[PDB]
Amino acid sequence: QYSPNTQQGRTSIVHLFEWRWVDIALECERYLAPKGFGGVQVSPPNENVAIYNPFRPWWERYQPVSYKLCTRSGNEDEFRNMVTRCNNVGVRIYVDAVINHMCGNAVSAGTSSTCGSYFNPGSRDFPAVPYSGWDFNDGKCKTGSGDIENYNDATQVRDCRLTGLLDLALEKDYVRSKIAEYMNHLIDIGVAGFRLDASKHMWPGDIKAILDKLHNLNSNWFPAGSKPFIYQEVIDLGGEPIKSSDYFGNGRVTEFKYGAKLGTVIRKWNGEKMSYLKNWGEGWGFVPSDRALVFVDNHDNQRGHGAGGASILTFWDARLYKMAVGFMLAHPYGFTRVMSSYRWPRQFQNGNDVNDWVGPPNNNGVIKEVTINPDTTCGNDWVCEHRWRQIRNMVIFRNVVDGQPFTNWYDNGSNQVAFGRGNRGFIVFNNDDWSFSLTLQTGLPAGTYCDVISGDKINGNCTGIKIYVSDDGKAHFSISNSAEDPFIAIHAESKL
Ligand SMILES: C[C@H]1O[C@H](O[C@H]2[C@H](O)[C@@H](O)[C@@H](OC[C@H]3O[C@@H](O)[C@H](O)[C@@H](O)[C@@H]3O)O[C@@H]2CO)[C@H](O)[C@@H](O)[C@@H]1N[C@H]1C=C(CO)[C@@H](O)[C@H](O)[C@H]1O
Ligand SMILES: *[C@@H]1O[C@H](CO)[C@@H](O)[C@H](O)[C@H]1NC(C)=O
Ligand SMILES: [Ca+2]
Ligand SMILES: [Cl-]
Repeated sequence: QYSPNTQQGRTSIVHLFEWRWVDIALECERYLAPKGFGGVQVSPPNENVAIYNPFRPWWERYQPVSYKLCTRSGNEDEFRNMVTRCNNVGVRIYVDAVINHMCGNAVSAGTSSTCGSYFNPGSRDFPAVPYSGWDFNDGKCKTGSGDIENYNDATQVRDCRLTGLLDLALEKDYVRSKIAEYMNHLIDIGVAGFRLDASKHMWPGDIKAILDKLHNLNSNWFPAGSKPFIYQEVIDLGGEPIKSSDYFGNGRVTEFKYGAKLGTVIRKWNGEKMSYLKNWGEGWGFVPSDRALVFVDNHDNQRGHGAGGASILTFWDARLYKMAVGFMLAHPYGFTRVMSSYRWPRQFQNGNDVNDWVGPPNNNGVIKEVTINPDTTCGNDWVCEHRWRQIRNMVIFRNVVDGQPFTNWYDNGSNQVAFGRGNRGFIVFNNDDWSFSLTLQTGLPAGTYCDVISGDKINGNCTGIKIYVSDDGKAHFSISNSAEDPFIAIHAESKL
């Protein structure tokens, strides 16, 4: 459960948040595969509640109605088409599995679902699965409201409703079997793994029982005995009785402390400085690297919805965001996930975004297609951070330096640091309010290297900054605190 199952040499997955299956299929072939991306995390592919008030919010997708592969992203045929085309190009698909609950208990009964399925929350009836009152934890939860009221009580966190969402009785073999039936349908289709949504709200033992019911990956694309990659979303910033280490026996876990701390350091909040990143990793109290799924921001905290708070960096903070993603992709700790979002009209009031519910770009509720501009950026309000030169080139950087050790660290005791990955790559950062001009040991073989942040290596020439490494591995770096991107990265494959 701990191996990504990506093609050898591809080290990152990208979250194409709210994308349509047809657009992802095209993206696998025209961009992801050629640029070395390992895989894609897709939004929940199962039928969800169609919410009109507010108008089709992104979060309606986390309120399951059935396990039919029928959503605003497409139907089952389009989904299977996407998985097949992506796999044939070496790009894996990871499914966001919402298995802890069904929709909100206060949702009106009827057929306001993305596939017309009938459901009645009030009487606990979901005939399309089917589930009945016997399949929920209503009689097991002990809070007066029936919802989770206190995260200091590890029991109610698991047996009660997360903000009203009907909680499935995951201890019952019947329920475990319906969930496995759903996941095995996907595995046999060709998915390589899953993001287990709201894992903190499920007992580690119940999750394991479900995982034991899973098939090995489809033998038409994966070697015999391959097990699906599992990463569990468990928000553990300390201070709570539930620890992410309790879930190590099932697979990897999301390390939310990662983005939170990187954000405060790069923003230079309360005395924090980049020189402190010298021992970044377990040294900061993070989970073991081989159990970590890291990221700068996720679909939740980029809109102030999960954990991370005000320190989280997003595409809105473009300049600092590229630097944070750059550091993440160059550093050896964990398995990296790149975020890819859409723009929404943020409207802050008393420090809060009242439009944090806004769903993906659409026309009368129909999600807009991802259009590609002549300069390779996206239109129709899709941000496509994974297509930004600075981010795309660092995804390649991680591939090139994969396996290389963290070495040749340098820092000015403030916010100017640098380090290399074996003799395959080197990166320099300047986050101080003054210029950086120094000769450093890179550990790289002599030659002329193209800086992959400012430009590209276009066969024989660099479109941006060029770095010259001498015979002893030394090279001069000059970065003004006024540079568009205050950092430089060079690697074995950007050499001339
Ligand atoms: C939306 C997510 O809500 C829940 O997350 C909790 C988190 O578990 C809890 O610890 C706390 O963390 C914030 C932070 O606040 C500080 O004041 C404390 O000092 C820290 O110790 C504390 O960690 O609050 C958040 C927000 O309620 C769920 O646990 C998490 O699973 C939810 N995210 C996923 C689930 C659903 C439901 O299907 C989706 O809506 C969402 O898109 C998923 O990512
Ligand atoms: C680099 O570009 C110049 C023109 O700007 C050209 O003269 C030269 O041949 C190019 N180098 C290679 C290796 O193609
Ligand atoms: Ca639960
Ligand atoms: Cl996540």
